[PDB]
Amino acid sequence: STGSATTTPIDSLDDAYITPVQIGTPAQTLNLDFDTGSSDLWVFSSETTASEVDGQTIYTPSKSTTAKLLSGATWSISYGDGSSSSGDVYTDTVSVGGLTVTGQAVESAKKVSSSFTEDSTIDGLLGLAFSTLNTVSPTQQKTFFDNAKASLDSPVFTADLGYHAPGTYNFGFIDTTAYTGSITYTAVSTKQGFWEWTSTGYAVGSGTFKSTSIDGIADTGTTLLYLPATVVSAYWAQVSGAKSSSSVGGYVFPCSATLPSFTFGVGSARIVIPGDYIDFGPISTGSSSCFGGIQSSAGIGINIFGDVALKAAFVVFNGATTPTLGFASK
Repeated sequence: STGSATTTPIDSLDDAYITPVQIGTPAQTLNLDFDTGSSDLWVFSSETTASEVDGQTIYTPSKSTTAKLLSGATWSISYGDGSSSSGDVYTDTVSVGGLTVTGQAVESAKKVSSSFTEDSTIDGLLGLAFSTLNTVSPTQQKTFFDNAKASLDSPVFTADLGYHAPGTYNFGFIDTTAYTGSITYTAVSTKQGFWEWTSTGYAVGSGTFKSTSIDGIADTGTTLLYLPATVVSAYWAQVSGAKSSSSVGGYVFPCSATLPSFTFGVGSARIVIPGDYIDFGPISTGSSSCFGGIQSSAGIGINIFGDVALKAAFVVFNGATTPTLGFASK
């Protein structure tokens, strides 16, 4: 089997991407944030505290003939940005882009934090990291990908995120028309439950490539690119007037600037992030101070190849017995 679904930015800054997902019978379609940095499929639901719902589409298990309460199971998750959600669990049929899993754990939110309530465009998350991170207790549950894997033509999914445009998540096949040149594969460590890999270095604009190992995670659920302070300082030093602002919470730059590209290494290959991808616009409406798309990972504890990086590439998440990550230009 295979699946193929279009993923669409939620706003003009590509802050996140939503992908339609069919849950239950008859289908209830919810727009979920596919997140390669977590491992819970959770949804706004008929059980979500009413004051914490503001425009989202909800999953109503009582209207699904295939929903079954997973008795005794609860979940609770906290994300890197400080947001959180929790609730109980149903199993139900879940389909993505024509690919169907029966018996998928669908985690129903009783509570969500303010950032979720305030984002009316995101109806939940679909985690695509390793199932060892799943938060369901007392019986840990498998991700949609883990459950689908045996049925898939090939045990892979791919992320092809757009810059200010729709893109695609494919399951079970590699679309050889979706990228240019060749795909370069690189080793993955699952030791922390993430798609964790080591970049071979970086360049700023037309500068020379610096060979240096940068361990980090491929995380479609994080907006920006978070790298070591040394790397980030080297980048922003090439932008006149750029500075780190503790009041704003990261590097800002004059909106009149032209940003240089940023290149990262994948083995001997190079992925180039155009300067425009690194512009996250005015810090507040009407401001001439703009927020940078490359920020320091210092104090996160991990480097994160978020959407800013991933959208510059066609990315293969290979879930074979020995997992790997592939990157191609596009």
